[PDB]
Amino acid sequence: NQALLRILKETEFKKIKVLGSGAFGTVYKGLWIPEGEKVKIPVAIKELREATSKANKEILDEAYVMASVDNPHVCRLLGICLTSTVQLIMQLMPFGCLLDYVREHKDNIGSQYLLNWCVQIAKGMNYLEDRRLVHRDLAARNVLVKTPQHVKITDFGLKVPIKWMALESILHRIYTHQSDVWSYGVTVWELMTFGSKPYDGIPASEISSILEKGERLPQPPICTIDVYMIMRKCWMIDADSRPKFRELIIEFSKMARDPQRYLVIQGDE
Ligand SMILES: *CCC(=O)Nc1cc(-c2c[nH]c3ncnc(Nc4ccc(OCc5ccccn5)c(Cl)c4)c23)ccc1OCCO
Repeated sequence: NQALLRILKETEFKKIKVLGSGAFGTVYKGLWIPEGEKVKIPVAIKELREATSKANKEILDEAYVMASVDNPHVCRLLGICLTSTVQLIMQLMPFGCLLDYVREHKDNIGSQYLLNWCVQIAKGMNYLEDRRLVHRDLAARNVLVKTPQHVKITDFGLKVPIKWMALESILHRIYTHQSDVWSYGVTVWELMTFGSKPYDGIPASEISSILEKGERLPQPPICTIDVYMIMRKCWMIDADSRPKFRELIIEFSKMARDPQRYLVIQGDE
């Protein structure tokens, strides 16, 4: 369904400010100004670093998939511009990434917000699973905040993220929906610690020995045992014993209906 992806001319979008950068390239805030319309749409523009050598046709095939996602908790690719570089255009998410949001707001985040984010992320991942798409890089840095209670997963379809990876991904490069569930458990841990770094100060090459010994990320103080047990189930060595995203939607939706029962936040009780 080609109509879902706009092939953008260079005149149709303008990079105005920098949103962030790294080894991957640079993201800009700017405007999409479609020719023959009368509107200026706020967008993010991710310009990937120029590659020395896939051909346009293969890139467009993947971009068509990214433009085909239709779920309120998964970012959709709106347009692409292929030149010497690949530029990806999508709606601007004004509050930025969820990791930095929770760090910035760590004294002002309630239990219902936290649990709602867990529901929304599980819904987006369950959608990707229904589409037979494996994310491979779920993390709080790859959830974007459209408004404080509407978040969306980004950076699927595109430094190995060892500290978010299932053991079978580290050891055998196996990536499945169930290794995404492992990353989901780490992502929830990031939210419940208000953005702490997992395994802080531990070299990436030491993580597999931690997991092999049965050690895991610690129980966040605000988490009751019921919430931590979900997170621990996501880190089982047996991938098929981990929760499914459809079960995680159900369990976190139940907790979000009684948030004070399940998280004990600063000032509660
Ligand atoms: C947690 C740190 C961080 O990520 N900081 C950055 C935030 C943003 C950013 C801020 N507002 C945004 N709105 C919209 N998009 C982005 N970023 C963004 C991420 C991915 C992609 O393309 C990939 C993709 C598109 C569609 C579907 C699936 N994948 C785009 Cl186009 C835009 C926003 C930007 C950069 C940040 O820093 C990066 C380095 O830390």
